[PDB]
Amino acid sequence: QETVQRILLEPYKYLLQLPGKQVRTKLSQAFNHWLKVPEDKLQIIIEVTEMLHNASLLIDDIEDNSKLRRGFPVAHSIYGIPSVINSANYVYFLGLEKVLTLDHQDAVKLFTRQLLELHQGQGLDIYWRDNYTCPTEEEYKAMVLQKTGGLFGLAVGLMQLFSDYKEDLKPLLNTLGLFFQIRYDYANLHSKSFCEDLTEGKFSFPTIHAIWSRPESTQVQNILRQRTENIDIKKYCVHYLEDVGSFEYTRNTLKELEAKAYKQIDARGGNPELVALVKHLSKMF
Amino acid sequence: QETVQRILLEPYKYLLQLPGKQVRTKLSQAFNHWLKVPEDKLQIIIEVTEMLHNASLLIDDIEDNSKLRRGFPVAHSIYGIPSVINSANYVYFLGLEKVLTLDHQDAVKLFTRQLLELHQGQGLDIYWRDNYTCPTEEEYKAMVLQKTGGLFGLAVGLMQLFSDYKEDLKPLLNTLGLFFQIRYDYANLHSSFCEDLTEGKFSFPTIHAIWSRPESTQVQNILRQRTENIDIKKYCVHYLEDVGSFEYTRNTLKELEAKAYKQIDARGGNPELVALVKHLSKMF
Amino acid sequence: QETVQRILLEPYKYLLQLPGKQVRTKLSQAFNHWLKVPEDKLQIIIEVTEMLHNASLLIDDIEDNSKLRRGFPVAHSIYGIPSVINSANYVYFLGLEKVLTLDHQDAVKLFTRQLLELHQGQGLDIYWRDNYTCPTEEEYKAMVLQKTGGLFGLAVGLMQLFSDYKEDLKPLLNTLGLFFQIRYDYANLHSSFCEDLTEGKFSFPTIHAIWSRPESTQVQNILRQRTENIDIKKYCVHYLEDVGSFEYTRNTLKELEAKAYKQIDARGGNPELVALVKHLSKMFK
Amino acid sequence: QETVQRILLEPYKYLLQLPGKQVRTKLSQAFNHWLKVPEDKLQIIIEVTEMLHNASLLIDDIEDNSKLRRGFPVAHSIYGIPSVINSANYVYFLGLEKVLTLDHQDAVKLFTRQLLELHQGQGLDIYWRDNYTCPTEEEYKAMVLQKTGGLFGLAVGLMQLFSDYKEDLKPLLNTLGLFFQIRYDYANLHSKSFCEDLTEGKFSFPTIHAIWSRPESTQVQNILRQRTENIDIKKYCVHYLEDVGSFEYTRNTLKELEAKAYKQIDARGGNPELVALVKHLSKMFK
Amino acid sequence: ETVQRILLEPYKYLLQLPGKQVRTKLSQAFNHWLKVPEDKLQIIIEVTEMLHNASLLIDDIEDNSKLRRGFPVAHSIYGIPSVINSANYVYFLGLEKVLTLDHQDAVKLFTRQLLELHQGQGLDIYWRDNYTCPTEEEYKAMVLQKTGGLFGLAVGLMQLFSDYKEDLKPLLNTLGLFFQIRYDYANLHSKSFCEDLTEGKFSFPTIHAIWSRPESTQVQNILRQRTENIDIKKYCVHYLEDVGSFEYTRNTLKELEAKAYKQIDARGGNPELVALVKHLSKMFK
Amino acid sequence: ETVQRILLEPYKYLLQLPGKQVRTKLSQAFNHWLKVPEDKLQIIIEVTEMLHNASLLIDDIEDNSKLRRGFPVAHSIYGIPSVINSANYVYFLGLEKVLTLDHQDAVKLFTRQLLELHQGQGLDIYWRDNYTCPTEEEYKAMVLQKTGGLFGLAVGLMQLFSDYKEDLKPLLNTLGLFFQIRYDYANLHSSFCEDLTEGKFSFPTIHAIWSRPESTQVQNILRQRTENIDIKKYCVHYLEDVGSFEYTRNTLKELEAKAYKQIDARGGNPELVALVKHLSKMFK
Repeated sequence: QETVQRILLEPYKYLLQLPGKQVRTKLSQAFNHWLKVPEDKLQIIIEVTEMLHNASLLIDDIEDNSKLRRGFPVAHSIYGIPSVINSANYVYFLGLEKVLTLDHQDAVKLFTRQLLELHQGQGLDIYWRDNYTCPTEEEYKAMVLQKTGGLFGLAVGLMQLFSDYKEDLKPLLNTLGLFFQIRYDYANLHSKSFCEDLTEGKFSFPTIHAIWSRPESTQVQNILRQRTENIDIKKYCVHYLEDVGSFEYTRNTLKELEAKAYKQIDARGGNPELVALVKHLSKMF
Repeated sequence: QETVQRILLEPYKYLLQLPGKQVRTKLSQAFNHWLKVPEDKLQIIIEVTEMLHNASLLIDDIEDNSKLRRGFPVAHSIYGIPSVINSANYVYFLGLEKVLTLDHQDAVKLFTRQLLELHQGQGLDIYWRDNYTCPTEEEYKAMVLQKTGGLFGLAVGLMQLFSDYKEDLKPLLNTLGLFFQIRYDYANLHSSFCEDLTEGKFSFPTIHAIWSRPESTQVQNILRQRTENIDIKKYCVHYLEDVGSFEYTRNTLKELEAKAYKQIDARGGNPELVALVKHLSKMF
Repeated sequence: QETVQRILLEPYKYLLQLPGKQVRTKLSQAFNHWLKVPEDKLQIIIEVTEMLHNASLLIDDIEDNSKLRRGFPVAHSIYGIPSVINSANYVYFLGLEKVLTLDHQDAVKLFTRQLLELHQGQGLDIYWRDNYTCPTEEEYKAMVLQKTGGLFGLAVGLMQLFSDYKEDLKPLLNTLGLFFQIRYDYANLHSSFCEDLTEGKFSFPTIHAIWSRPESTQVQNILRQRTENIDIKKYCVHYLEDVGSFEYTRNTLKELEAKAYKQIDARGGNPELVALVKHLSKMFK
Repeated sequence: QETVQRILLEPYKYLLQLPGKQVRTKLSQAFNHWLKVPEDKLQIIIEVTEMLHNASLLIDDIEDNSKLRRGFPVAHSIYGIPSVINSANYVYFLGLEKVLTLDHQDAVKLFTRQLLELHQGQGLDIYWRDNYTCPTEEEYKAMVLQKTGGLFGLAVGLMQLFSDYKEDLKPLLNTLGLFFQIRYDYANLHSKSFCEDLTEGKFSFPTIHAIWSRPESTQVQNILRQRTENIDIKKYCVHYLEDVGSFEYTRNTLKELEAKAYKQIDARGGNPELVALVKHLSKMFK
Repeated sequence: ETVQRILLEPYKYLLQLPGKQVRTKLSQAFNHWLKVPEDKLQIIIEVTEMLHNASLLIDDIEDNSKLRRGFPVAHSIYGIPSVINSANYVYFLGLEKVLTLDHQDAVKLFTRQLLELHQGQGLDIYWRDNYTCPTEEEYKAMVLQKTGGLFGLAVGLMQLFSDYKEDLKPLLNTLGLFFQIRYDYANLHSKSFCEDLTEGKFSFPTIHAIWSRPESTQVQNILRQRTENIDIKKYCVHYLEDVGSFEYTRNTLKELEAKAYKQIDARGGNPELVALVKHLSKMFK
Repeated sequence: ETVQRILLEPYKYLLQLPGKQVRTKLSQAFNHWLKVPEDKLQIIIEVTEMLHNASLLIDDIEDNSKLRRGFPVAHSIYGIPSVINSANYVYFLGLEKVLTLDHQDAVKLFTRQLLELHQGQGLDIYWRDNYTCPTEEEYKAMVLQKTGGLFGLAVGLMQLFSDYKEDLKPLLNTLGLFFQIRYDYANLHSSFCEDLTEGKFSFPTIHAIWSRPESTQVQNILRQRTENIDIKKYCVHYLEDVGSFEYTRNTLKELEAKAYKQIDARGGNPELVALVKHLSKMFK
């Protein structure tokens, strides 16, 4: 009856009907100050990144084994892993269907490069966590550029095809990608819904700092390894991170990162919409 | 990229390193009697189907909640579900990268149409099983054309882009697509025992029994248990034999094999392909 | 030593000792305002409804697979299923022994029809739940008249055999039977916690959400799990509320409460019975 | 439609489609040699005793916790416990509806007296097994008469209401009730579905003899307590009963009961159809 | 190079936690009579600190404590295998150090006292795990082994190097009792609160209450639950107060303080030592 | 003195179970050279039985074992707090006995060895619980501590009372390795594969981890601590394909040969060689 399209996407629409997710759209419209894409073409870019992003979120909640998203049951907690995995993979390819409409020969070439960049990120993020091998500050920064720069580059990259603007923004995109992950990492451990990263066992920016700062100690890995829901251990864990100064080390990097963005944002000629956003996200750093 | 790639594909390489499962290539390789694609470009096409097909198995073992493949632990049984999903997702896009080498404008268009058909099939297959809604013979045949015909069509379609053979083979592909599924469906319940009865899947024979005896709910209630108990599996098969679903499945397969030869003959005759059907048909 | 009677009824006497709300007895004693039964025959009849009722509770706590009843461990959690099933089945026939004392030619004929009606109720309730086929609002209401109407109809029916009151009470009985089940359905999902979602049964609030939102399958997927998980359980209650199933239940109850008063007036009025309806209804207002 | 009856009766119909011995029917037709009931009422009684009997098996499979009946999966292994428990309780009352027929005042009274008798039987059998207290031979014989004599009494009891035959059959029924149960006890331990009574943990006639014959020993109770599915343990259990002579004791008891049956059958005037049936069952211990 | 650090990482964790060095304050005050050389005394104090701290690691598994001094328990972070082994290593590290004394009898004494120490803790565990409460005399008697063990070892070893020949065994016992009975009172008289009731151990107040009401079974029923539930614990203190166990403990604490002063006088007087008791004695009143 | 009953209950439980006291057989066998006085030898033999069995109570808690010598573990019956304390008690009961030797060096020697032993069990635990695998070199070196602790202690004490003055430490170390690696091989080859569920690093698993570095399959199966037979069955198959079982055997034969050569240099000991010949029949 062709309603099959409806049935398959209930898990996908479930995540959309959930609150939040404001940032993805703001960057695409804020970067448009330079790129200035046509309203017709721009709508395509926004719609596709919205799809890909949410689709990746369905997968990431299984990979992280998250129990709650935006305060609601994870999609697969209601529909089950088979239905969620398939629905997300379907959304992926629905995106490629839309990208082909861009009508640009290079849309497919760029779409492939960025998705592979993204999956190598989530691939490393999983390899380190699931093989209990801690990454250095150096590697972590590098895979984050893949993981979160993947969806950024796709949106700004696609826009670049239709713009007469030829100067390169890859440096600003990188700095923003890091600013986002490290901010989300910092907020995750600082302010139910308490230290969600400690239960998932992931290596966040502060936990990575504590692990190398105290080589003689083996406490942070033994707590991360437990994937504990126990608050008292988490409470102690946050205390330790404060004692070793891991929160102080992150802020100074964020403040350091924040500077590069303004310096880089000014050098491209300025975008008032974008500066307002950085000042905003940074108030909690 | 700098060996980052090795780590990511360990689960994928595990499934290849496992014995068997070489048929997908044999059918595509036999069709080259008609299509006659270039050897260089064809290696690209054959390589992609191996990648996509094997990658698709990594996912199907998570969906079917299968334990063990070809007598070995399921991929995620060793590496864990997060690691397996990403490697399989990674291989897909690695495939698309490979297709782009074809340099043919329409290769990407075809890759999309077929991959979407493949997911709707697997989607229906999952929806029915996990929402406990049994499909009719019409839908089941129809989803098999999507589910298993999807990756077939991808390979034959890509070959057809480079082939002078202009006559249409799509009717044979569907007829063949069904022949696989109904045979594997029959062999699974008729001969590590009754893997379909434990997974709770709707196979061709169980679908017949459910509709032949409307007053009964025995097969619906046994599939629902996802039972490993042998007595139920042993009884379940006995019931299917008494209700005549095995005769109906057999008669369908024998009918299907016939249509294939007739369709093969209108294409001018193909010795390599006919031998394979004769081979697969020995199961009944 | 003829002490065998003790052993046989030990699971039954256990459940009887637990405190309860004698809702059935109260309704029966209130209908005597019209029926005006002799005290002796009424004493026999009331004793029979108590036995039959409790016997069915022992059986239903196995079927609805309850963890506890009236806040205490379930009967079979202590004595084991074989002993309880036999104890309950035994009490049934002890009832038939008691009914024969009534001496009325039709007493047995009525007792058979009512038990045959009752089992079709508990039977359909199980058929739907265990074959995962949801009933329509119409189908549900009809089985409720059988399931809970069974002991009501039996108690008032036996009373009428000895009464000069000839006017018809079946409509009031139906209106009340629905009032009780649908109230219990609402109270369970609206106030350890939410036992109906874990047993997987279809109650009136869940049934409304299933037909009101046909595109969705969240309520069937949450019911299917038979989850003791609170986060999913809490989410489900929220979903039922947003879709308005709780409002629809309330408005349905109010329709019945009205019909009950109107029907009571047509039968000449009953202060004890109206007081009881006014009372139970204070909980959904 | 009113076809709900089908849906509610699916587990009951599953048990009927299975092969059996029809022995419940075979005696009823044989006892009719004296009673000579009209075909109309006899067909009703035959319908009722079949229902009650089969319904009780669905329940007996749950209480005994059996995992196989006549070689097929038990009723509740396929349909689930709730669906079977309700279906079984239903057939009971469907029976009472049917018994209401015959237009006899005493038919219901007899139906109750007997059904109450049967439940007191199954109750003792459960109390002993679940409280691990083995009954004495005298006690065991007594509850078996309730357990299986309960439903015998119902079929032959109802027939007598409509028969001019006034002579007494309770002594013959008792002797026959014992012969059946003690025969099933012997056959079960003497032949998948191997030695099913040992895993269910039941007290059989042979197992009860060994328990009292060797008081110092605690072996038969330790095997019953495990409820083992292990064949090797059961094979040993069979051996012990043989060394202690429980199987010999059962045979001599069966041989005596068979004899009492012939003498009692003759005292009622002789029954050619019935003796053929008894002579047949006796080949299993001779 | 040397794996000694890895093996003792749990032990170093426990040292870093805040605790009153009660053992060192008393042991160092007794030197007023013994007049031990600074060289030998430094070693003696070092061993007793080691043994005590290791003993706390083991007692945290045996007592099954949740946390200590407000921090996660030692094995709560490193796991039982790592902690138990790390602790036993510290034991033998003590034996190595005792051998440094160069005095022949140190090892004989170190064995006698360590064996006495384990015989105490053996009884303490057995009574608690068999749900059998000991008599007050039995409790006092094992306390002298369990906690008297390290006093005697610290004072005993010092005496090998002291010319003071008079007997200090009576005073040492008086203090050993004074401490344990003080900790017992403080635990129930008052952030982790009444940890002793959840661990289920027999303290001096509960031992009084259990025998004072022989007909009573209330304190045993709370001890068996090993509950973290606060309402039970708050009630439990209330019962002990009505039965007068807190008055009894105080009167005993007040009496021992007296016995200490009288006994300290016979040893000629020690200002540092008496000052300490006056201080610790402030806990009642 | 009745407390001694309560305190020694888990110790006595473990002592009562039948096992071939292999440690004791050597201690009695090395006496062919040492020729200790009968009175002093009885004490030394007595001390090793306590220390050995006492430590077994503790290792059953650390290795999270479920069975020891085929019976329930001590703490399964008496509870871990009660068992841990009883074991700690036996140690000091051991220390008490050594003093009866009346020899000045007994305690110095007893301390050195117990410290060596705990560094072993400590390293063994650090690796398993912090998920870092040791090299063959590291593994060999710590094993000499773990099992070499009591050998060195028993033979060391005898030599204090013995006229044999020449050096046996090289032979002792060679024997220490041979035992552990034998028990390691036997554990994964012939109540099934207890070493895989405990997650410990044994000699064969250690070889597979370094021989195939690009692979991470054995580390992921050890991490799971799975009781699953299918995963364990596969793991033995994998260890076999990489030849870790061949490398272990060749190592054992390498050790067996060194053992005979070292005994020959000491002048010969018939009791000892028969013992190695017997234990070595295990890989042939």
